[PDB]
Amino acid sequence: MTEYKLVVVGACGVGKSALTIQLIQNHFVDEYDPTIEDSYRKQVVIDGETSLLDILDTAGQEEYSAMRDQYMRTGEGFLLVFAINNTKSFEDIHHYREQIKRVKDSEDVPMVLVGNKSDLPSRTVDTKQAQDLARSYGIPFIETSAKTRQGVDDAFYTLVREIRKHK
Ligand SMILES: *CCC(=O)N1CC2(CC(n3nc(-c4ccccc4)c(-c4c(Cl)c(C)cc5[nH]ncc45)c3C)C2)C1
Ligand SMILES: Nc1nc2c(ncn2[C@@H]2O[C@H](COP(=O)(O)OP(=O)(O)O)[C@@H](O)[C@H]2O)c(=O)[nH]1
Ligand SMILES: [Mg+2]
Repeated sequence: MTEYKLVVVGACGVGKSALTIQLIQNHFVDEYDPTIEDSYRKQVVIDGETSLLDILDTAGQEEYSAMRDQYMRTGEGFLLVFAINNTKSFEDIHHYREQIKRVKDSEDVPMVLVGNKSDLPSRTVDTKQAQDLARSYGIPFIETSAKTRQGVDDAFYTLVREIRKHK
């Protein structure tokens, strides 16, 4: 059984925890302590291959550390999450992508851009803007809602597919 180390990154409040919990416990969490950073495991079947997903839901301090570089370097694929109603969270994506490229020492790291909270009517980031950004990066873009489950399996499964292509 192949194991894939996935990491969920993005600003505070974009839905990193709710997305991870929807995949693991099949339930929408309306609150989850922003300081809890943990890894969650799930056995899935993607394209006939049984796989173990080991997902790191980043949280805690918004600060630089060499220790965090070391464990972020272990990730094989990264979900760059923003919320469709938070322009600042979209403007932060470049920052997360470049920090990941820095620790992986590569310009080619498996990533997926994720536009979360797709169920809300308060949109500030146009879908075409997110598609444009994903195209400029050469990565897939998935619209998700941790509330309704829209795109949740797609975001993680697409990331596993990106890793398979890299490997
Ligand atoms: C509200 C709590 C929450 O959900 N958080 C997510 C977050 C921001 C995450 N984070 N911030 C940094 C960072 C901070 C300052 C300078 C540079 C980076 C990182 C980070 C990343 Cl993405 C990499 C690849 C390497 C690294 N080394 N130190 C920090 C850092 C992260 C994950 C935590 C608070
Ligand atoms: N409506 C809606 N709210 C979401 C969604 N995902 C997360 N939230 C809410 O946004 C807030 C932040 O979510 P959370 O998972 O804690 O964000 P994190 O800081 O990135 O881990 C919580 O109140 C969540 O319930 C979503 O897809 N739709
Ligand atoms: Mg969280």
